[PDB]
Amino acid sequence: TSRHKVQIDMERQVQIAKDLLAQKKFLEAAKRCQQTLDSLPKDGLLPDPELFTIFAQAVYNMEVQNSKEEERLALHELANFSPANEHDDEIEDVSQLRKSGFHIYFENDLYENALDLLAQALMLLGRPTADGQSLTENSRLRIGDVYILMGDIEREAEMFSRAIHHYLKALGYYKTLKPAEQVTEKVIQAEFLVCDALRWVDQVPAKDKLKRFKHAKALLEKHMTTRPKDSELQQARLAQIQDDIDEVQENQQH
Repeated sequence: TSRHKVQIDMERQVQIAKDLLAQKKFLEAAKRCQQTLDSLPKDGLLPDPELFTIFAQAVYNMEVQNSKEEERLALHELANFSPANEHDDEIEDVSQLRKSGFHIYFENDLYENALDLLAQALMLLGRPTADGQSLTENSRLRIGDVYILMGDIEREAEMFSRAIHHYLKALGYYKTLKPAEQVTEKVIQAEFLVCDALRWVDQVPAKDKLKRFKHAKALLEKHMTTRPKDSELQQARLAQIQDDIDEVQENQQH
């Protein structure tokens, strides 16, 4: 069939785009994704979410080199440490997927563009499967990864409240994952990124900042007692969290 031929071509393009991104050839990886996306048939074949995620990374990094309200942080979100529940209102229906005109993502605001491309990655990864079962381990992992990327971009774009909210969403997704060394690394990473963004958000009271910082400090301290592979990175993170506590205790609280 055509469907198989198209499928195989798309998988090769993802690998090429992936390799181009690994080589730091960002315009080239993005163009590769864009042109592949524009030429896919519009009916009966869901594109590979990697086309969107690679495209988003590519365009984000291009901007770096060239330099509803539920998406904002709610204070109560910082006091939540639960895993992500069965439903996620931010995952759009696949009916809202862009089918053509992907050249639009080279225009205007590239940060905005990258985020919209990731919204579609989420849409694709989060699509409920026909078998009626719930999202797989791989999907939930990848969704977490997407939320971290969304957060990183929003942080870079100085949207710190949106950033923190997405880092917290990523953290919730990683917590649904079967425990493992790599899962623990991502959890710890997400906790730190929350704190790093949190230092720049003006509208969270000092008291709430301090409680989250101390939570993250305790977690990282506990992790360090296991003598993990990259102890110097974790030591660096821990040192930064202490700076965050100092900053708030001395300037912001009184």
